[PDB]
Amino acid sequence: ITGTSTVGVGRGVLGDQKNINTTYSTYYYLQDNTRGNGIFTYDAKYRTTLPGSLWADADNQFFASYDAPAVDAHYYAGVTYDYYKNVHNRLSYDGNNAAIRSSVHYSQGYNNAFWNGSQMVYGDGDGQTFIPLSGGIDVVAHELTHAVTDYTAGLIYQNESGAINEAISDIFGTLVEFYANKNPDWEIGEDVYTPGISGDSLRSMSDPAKYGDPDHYSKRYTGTQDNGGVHINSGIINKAAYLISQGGTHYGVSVVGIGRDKLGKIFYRALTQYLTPTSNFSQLRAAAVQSATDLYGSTSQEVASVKQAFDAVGVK
Ligand SMILES: CC[C@H](C)[C@H](N)C(=O)N[C@@H](CCCC[NH3+])C(=O)O
Ligand SMILES: [Ca+2]
Ligand SMILES: [Ca+2]
Ligand SMILES: [Ca+2]
Ligand SMILES: [Zn+2]
Repeated sequence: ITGTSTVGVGRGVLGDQKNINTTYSTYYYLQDNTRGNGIFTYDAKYRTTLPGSLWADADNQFFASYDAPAVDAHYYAGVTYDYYKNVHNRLSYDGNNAAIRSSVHYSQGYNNAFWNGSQMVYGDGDGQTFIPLSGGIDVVAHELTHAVTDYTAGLIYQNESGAINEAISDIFGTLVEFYANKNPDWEIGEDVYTPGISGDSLRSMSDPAKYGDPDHYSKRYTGTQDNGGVHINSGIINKAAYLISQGGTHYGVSVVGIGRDKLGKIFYRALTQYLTPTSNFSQLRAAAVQSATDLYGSTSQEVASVKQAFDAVGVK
């Protein structure tokens, strides 16, 4: 909508107060004009018609329970835009400041979130498995990173390329969580998963097997469930990424960690310069080796650690 840029205040899903960029024209809308061609947040009103209505508020105060998922979807999309711009010199998901659109209150009791090819979509959860899923910065950044991947490598959402697609969303969703720096971790979705259970998450990058996901190529899923295991086999790549950043010894293979910034540069380069729609795990290793060689040199520690990490998870 056409109007003047404003600053509202509200509370997110976990009860934290934050300022949000709005636009005033009769109502205050969740329209952030400060980032690219805008960040726009919509109310799906418990239905599945998308996007729904651009979020309108009478007084620019967003403290209602019903407001919270919108506050977080809007705010965390801004954090994720800032990460890509500040850390990787990428302007929105398409690299040309595309508008970032999110809908909250999707369906009833919907225990998931997704990128639909055009926008982000967040369920409210059923209050047992999940609370509103935009409450997790790693969840928001994971979904927006699907848009980045779709515009760049274009990894097909099935089998190994799909598992890479999912791992890249977990890797950057985690790196965005560290960028914002509010008790960040290497776990996925801990802030919105199982409110009645302390300390768990949907997936773990540090130990995928904690939640039954494979942490070695020899344990890869080869059936048809989950588009050939895209959320399962991601654990093999998430473990490799965790080892490149943090180091460790896994199945007797030692990896020297090179830290999160270098992990992010190597994988952002692989995603944007080397991976293709059909890349498999072996081709990801080659892409990450070539990216680290470009950035640091063929005989660098960073290249050595990339090879060490893929060797540790059984990817040749
Ligand atoms: C990043 C977390 C987000 C929920 C994402 N869409 C996801 O990983 N979803 C998978 C896990 C199950 C979600 C709850 N039913 C999925 O299999 O869709
Ligand atoms: Ca209000
Ligand atoms: Ca996390
Ligand atoms: Ca929990
Ligand atoms: Zn995903």
